[PDB]
Amino acid sequence: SGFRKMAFPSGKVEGCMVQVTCGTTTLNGLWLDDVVYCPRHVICTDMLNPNYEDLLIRKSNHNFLVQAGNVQLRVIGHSMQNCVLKLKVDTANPKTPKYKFVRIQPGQTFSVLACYNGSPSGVYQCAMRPNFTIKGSFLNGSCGSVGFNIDYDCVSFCYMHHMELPTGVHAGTDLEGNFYGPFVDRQTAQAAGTDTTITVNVLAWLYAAVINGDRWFLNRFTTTLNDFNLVAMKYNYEPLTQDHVDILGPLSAQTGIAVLDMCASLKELLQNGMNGRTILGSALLEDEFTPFDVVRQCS
Amino acid sequence: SGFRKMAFPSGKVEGCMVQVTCGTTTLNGLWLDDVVYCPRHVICTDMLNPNYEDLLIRKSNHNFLVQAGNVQLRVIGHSMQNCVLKLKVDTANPKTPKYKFVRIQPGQTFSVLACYNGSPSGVYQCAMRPNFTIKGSFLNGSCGSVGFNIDYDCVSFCYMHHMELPTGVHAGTDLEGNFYGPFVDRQTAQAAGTDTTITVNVLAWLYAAVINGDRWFLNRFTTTLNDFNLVAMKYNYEPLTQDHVDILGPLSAQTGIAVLDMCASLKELLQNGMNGRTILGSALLEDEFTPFDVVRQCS
Ligand SMILES: *[C@@](O)(C(=O)NCc1nccs1)[C@@H](Cc1ccccc1)NC(=O)c1ccccc1
Ligand SMILES: *[C@@](O)(C(=O)NCc1nccs1)[C@@H](Cc1ccccc1)NC(=O)c1ccccc1
Repeated sequence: SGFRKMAFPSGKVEGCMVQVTCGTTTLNGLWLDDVVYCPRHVICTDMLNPNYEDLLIRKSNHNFLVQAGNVQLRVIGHSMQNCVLKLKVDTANPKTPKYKFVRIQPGQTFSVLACYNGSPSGVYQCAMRPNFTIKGSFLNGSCGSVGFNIDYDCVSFCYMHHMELPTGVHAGTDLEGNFYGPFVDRQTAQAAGTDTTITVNVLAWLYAAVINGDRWFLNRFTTTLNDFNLVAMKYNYEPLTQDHVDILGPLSAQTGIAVLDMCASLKELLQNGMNGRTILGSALLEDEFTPFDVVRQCS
Repeated sequence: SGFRKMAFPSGKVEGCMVQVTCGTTTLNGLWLDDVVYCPRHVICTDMLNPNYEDLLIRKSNHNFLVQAGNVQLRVIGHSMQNCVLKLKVDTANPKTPKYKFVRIQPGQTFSVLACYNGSPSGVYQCAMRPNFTIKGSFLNGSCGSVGFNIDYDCVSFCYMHHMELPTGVHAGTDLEGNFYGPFVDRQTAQAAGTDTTITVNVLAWLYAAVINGDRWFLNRFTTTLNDFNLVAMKYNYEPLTQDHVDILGPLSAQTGIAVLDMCASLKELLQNGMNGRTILGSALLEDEFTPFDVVRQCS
């Protein structure tokens, strides 16, 4: 019993993290087979509007210093793909897990291994927000840290941390180097849009709470998809789709509570609040558990 | 920026987790040097009131099956220490980290690596509650999972999971096999006492929030230690000591807010609530960050 915000075991990623230095910029890199992936602004000193192409021109393989713990790696190639650099090294990482690079959708969750100078500091669970930011915990030197999911022995890398916005939220790329959302790797006038709540996730957490003993919010009412979406638009919740209803099926089946009945419970929680009660230890509705996360944790 | 509930990187522990089977009971074990540590109720089928001594009598080394991934380990010795078994195996774990066994105090936090059948499933941060339980997330088969802290390369094991109480909270031992609190490894009429809030931790989280931009709760008032403790007793918060004031010094120094001024802010939050605002993304006061956790994360 219990429901907690849980990350995947981080070991398979820890073995991949290295330190990359270029001139005087040190950040974190990700070493998989014979390539080290890092943010491209490792070649920068500038940040107002860098011509990354022209900055990479003054650089050769020997200008990139890659250190894996204490093992110094020999760089034999370098290229820019979008906003990442790929440093070919002469040795395969013996520690490379089975892995895939994946571009996730807003609403999906992942674990983050925060790193500084190539060394892991902590692990936590995050979500890609609807506005394509993540609410992380990152400090200077954290760029190059990565987000991932682990299915069986396979690591699905989905995020590389690049930057912190003036709002205190975080922006970054997939492992192909394309940013999530509209952000650019410059210090410019960029700011997060409207962050909306992830309705399908809230419902799944409501299901997690029933499985674990919290049921005061269960009402004697039901609703319709269109009726609920009117309420969600008012409260800046994302619209709920029949695809979302279908994904919640297994949770509906386990608990015997129909998705539309849970929607009417959420409806009442949105118009009435919690009246000083808590659900799974929180006085706010939680939207960073996917339906898959509830099933995995509760089974 | 950002403040999140963060666990230590779990890799050093993942390499220590094994599967222990005795008869038909399988649970998790912890393999360090040439000893595997597991809960002693691996030798049980009973649970009402087991005579553990007499159950261990019918067992020999070959009755304990230890599997580390797919490597089968050969047991050459066994003993009972308090509520754990120590299985001597013929090979040292090549993956053994530098480690220490530590009995932590209520109020202290640690990371938990939840395991099933010797395989890690997730990592999360927990605290030893004042009533010597932990509010974990554990399912059948999770016994033998461990809690730990990591300072530099040294793993400080502090918890082994044994049991879930009828209340849905969790109880377990240090790695010497002594339970935290009064619990016994039996299915009997045992229940958690009064859980109180960890005042020194709440204050440290209040400091974390100021560091990160949340300051609406900062008041134009101060208070005294005795005055505050009257308020804390009413709201079932632990008494605050001069030792606690001293531990918060570095956070006081960074932010320039005196501990007793923060106490007056907490005072007002306790008598008035949050009036529908949030602090660091929560509408409840958080007590599972130690002062050390705030500094480590915010630096
Ligand atoms: C990285 O870009 C980085 O850490 N990005 C993510 C952040 N999260 C919170 C704050 S920053 C590094 C690259 C770098 C630059 C210069 C020296 C060493 C590393 N950027 C910074 O660390 C940085 C951030 C803000 C102002 C100056 C420097
Ligand atoms: C462990 O004692 C165990 O998992 N303890 C911690 C728990 N947290 C939440 C639920 S239980 C195992 C040992 C065992 C016994 C029998 C077969 C395999 C393993 N106990 C249970 O898994 C168990 C719990 C509750 C009822 C029956 C069995």
